[PDB]
Formats: sequence, C-alpha cells, structure tokens
Amino acid sequence: PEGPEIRRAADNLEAAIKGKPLTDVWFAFPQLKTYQSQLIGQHVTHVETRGKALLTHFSNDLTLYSHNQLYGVWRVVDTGEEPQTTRVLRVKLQTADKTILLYSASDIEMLRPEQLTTHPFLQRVGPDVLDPNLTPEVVKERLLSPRFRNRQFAGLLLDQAFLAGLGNYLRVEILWQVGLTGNHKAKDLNAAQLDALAHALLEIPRFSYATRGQVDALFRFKVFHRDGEPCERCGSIIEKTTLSSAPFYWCPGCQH
DNA sequence: GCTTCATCCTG
DNA sequence: CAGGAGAAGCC
Ligand SMILES: [Zn+2]
Repeated sequence: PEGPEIRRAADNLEAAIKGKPLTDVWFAFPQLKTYQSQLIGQHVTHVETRGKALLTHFSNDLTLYSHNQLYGVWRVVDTGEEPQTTRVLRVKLQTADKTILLYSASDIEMLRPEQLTTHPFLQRVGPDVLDPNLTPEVVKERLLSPRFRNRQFAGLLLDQAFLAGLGNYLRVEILWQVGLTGNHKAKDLNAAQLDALAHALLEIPRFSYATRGQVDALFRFKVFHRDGEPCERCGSIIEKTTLSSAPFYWCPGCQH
C-alpha cells in the first residue's frame, strides 16, 4: 500500500464519515481507550495524508495518526455490520449510517497539535508526490541538490525523506518508464533523462491514484512482479534482484 | 544501509 | 510453517 492506495483509502474514509457526528468510537489499544468517550459526539473534519501516513483530524483538535506499513487496511461498512475476516480490528469510528474500520495496523497514535508539528515521521518526510503544489521543476531541483544528487536511485526512491509516497512498485515502475537502472545518481544524468525522471516521479504515482482504482488508458504494471516475463517495450526477459532491501524488478534490455 | 518489528499472505 | 511483502530501531 503506497501513496496512491493510501490517498484512495483516505478519500473513501472522508466520503463515508467526514462531518458526521460520531455515535461510537473504539480502539483496541489500551493506551487509546481514554479517547473513546472524548470523541463520541465529535466529527472527523478531514483525512490528511502525507505519503503513506494517514491523519484523521477531529473537531476537537485531536488527530489519529495511522501508518499501515505492510499490512494495515481500512474498510468502509454500513453501521452495525461486521466484516467477515480473521484480521485484528484496531479502530472503529462509527456514525449514524457509515462506519470505518482499521484492521491490522500497529502504528496508531493519538496526537495533540504539539505532537503533530514535531512527529518524528511527519517531521522527516519530504514533499508528497500527490501534492498538487509539487511540480516537476521543484522535483528536478530536489534531485540535483547536494543532499540528493549523489544518492543511487534504488535507495533514493524508497526514502520518504526524498519524496513521500513512493514505495517499491512505484520505484520499479518509475525507473523502467524512464529507462534507468537503480545504480544511477541524479548528478550523472543528462538533461533529457533528468527531465523524464522528474516528470515520472510525479505522473506515475498520480496516474495510479487516478486510475488503478475508482477511475475518473488505465494504470498497469510494466515490470512489478513480472520477472521471468518478456518486456513489452523491448522483449527482453524481466529480472528480479534485491536492491536496497527490496526486490528490484527491471529489464536489462531497456534499462541502462 | 543492516536488522528488528509486526501482521497477513504464500510456497 | 518458515520467510516474503514499510517502517522504526539503534541512534
Ligand atoms: Zn525492456
């Protein structure tokens, strides 16, 4: 679940309960139980995302921070209904007609304003690829800054301190799109390559967000999990190798 | 960057 | 039933 999936989730959560008075609130964690009575009657004002971090803001200035990491998942159901699953329920925010449920996630914390501005993660993450204000220009600027210009892409594209929201599938799909291997550094690219990379870093995540689900051609994986299969661009056989602690899918025939 | 955490999926 | 699929740890 990378930036695009998380924003899609957040949009569904907002459509479900944004602005509606909470009729019941439940948290699995003992440390969060105290907030149950405090939030009943309040309402979610908006669901903000920063990369894969999701922030559910409430009308009393509290904010529930949740990060699904590799296994958390939200579900929208009609109030009263309980999904058929073996997953562990961690949060229930219920309104008159709709209820949202967070399953499996382990990183869940209730934040006060002071904790928001200085949260370790929220404080170290870089600009969000889904942020409309972020442009290819600013992205190029970032890639060439002394801070990132010498970083190999294999690790850079997974680092949320560079651009928030990029995960392993976006990492491999972006690099394949621009024909680059994971060992490249922004400082060694020619102007044409840097431009393509800069645009792809924003356009692919935004394309997945807009079309992988919901919609309104369609996003699809070109190399992610297609190792052993022929590249649709050059026909070479896609390979898989571990780079920066995550499986790197790439085509030796058109990625250089 | 390497290892550990943490939950569900998979060979 | 290992260990594969995004952090925090360890600072
Ligand atoms: Zn190819």
